[PDB]
Amino acid sequence: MLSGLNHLTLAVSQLAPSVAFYQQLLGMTLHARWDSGAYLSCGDLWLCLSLDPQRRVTPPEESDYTHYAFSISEADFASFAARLEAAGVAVWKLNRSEGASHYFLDPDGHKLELHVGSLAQRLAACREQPYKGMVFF
Amino acid sequence: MLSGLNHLTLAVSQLAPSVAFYQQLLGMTLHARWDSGAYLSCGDLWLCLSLDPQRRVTPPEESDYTHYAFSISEADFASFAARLEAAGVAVWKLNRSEGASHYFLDPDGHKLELHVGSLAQRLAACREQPYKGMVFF
Ligand SMILES: CCOC(=O)/C=C/c1ccc(N)cc1
Ligand SMILES: CCOC(=O)/C=C\c1ccc(N)cc1
Ligand SMILES: [Mn+2]
Ligand SMILES: [Mn+2]
Repeated sequence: MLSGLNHLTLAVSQLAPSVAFYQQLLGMTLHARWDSGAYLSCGDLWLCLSLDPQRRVTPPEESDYTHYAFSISEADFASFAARLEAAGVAVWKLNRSEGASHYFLDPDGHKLELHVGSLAQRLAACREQPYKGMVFF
Repeated sequence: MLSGLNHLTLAVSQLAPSVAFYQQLLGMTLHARWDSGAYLSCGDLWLCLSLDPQRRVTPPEESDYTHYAFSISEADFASFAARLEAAGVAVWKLNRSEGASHYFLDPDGHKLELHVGSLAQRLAACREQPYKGMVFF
């Protein structure tokens, strides 16, 4: 069967600024780069940045809610979010509708998130404060 | 410090066909559903389906290369691909890289992939046959 996410590939319009964002600003590990892409890791996540002439820099009001959340500890969350804010990283959402999260944009407008907590923790929180119509299996 | 992918959220135009696709066709575990979304798991992956009226059913020629690859074993790959083909799931690309890959579309045109092989395997192949301009770190 399927066993998890093998990799996340993000199309990017400008390779070097995207590599810098994920490696320098977000702290991910850069393993290789080439004329048309890069490979990074974030823990066990394999991230591929793929140079794509079709990628547009997309304002958050023009894209749907598809987004990518990265795990961070409770101890590190607030100072990492504040650093992104002080660095001028654009945002796309303010209301914490799914727990402790910080919503921010990459250089092309990919919707990213810092989140504290697992799926099990989110299910437990939702039992007390469920989303409208929620059922648990 | 970021420690991995926390969750992947896909915006969906119609919740019931997307739940059918990810749970029934792709075999993911459904943990909860509410009036505007669902939570599933696939191994370590926490997947959220978020009902979003801004999601367009998007032809693959009209989206960029951003895509989401799921892990499967080599032994299971061909029968899972045949299952998707029997269900009429569209393919958006042929495989031309190392490691088996099947490139298929979700009901809203999200670009998905089945892939066999790790980042380490890809890096080993690249060190033997580097892409144009490739540098390692
Ligand atoms: C199309 C370019 O392809 C490459 O692999 C370039 C890599 C690179 C890495 C670090 C630099 N300071 C400059 C260039
Ligand atoms: C596109 C990459 O931009 C940056 O890296 C900019 C600033 C920065 C400053 C302090 C940090 N701890 C990390 C990053
Ligand atoms: Mn999220
Ligand atoms: Mn891929």
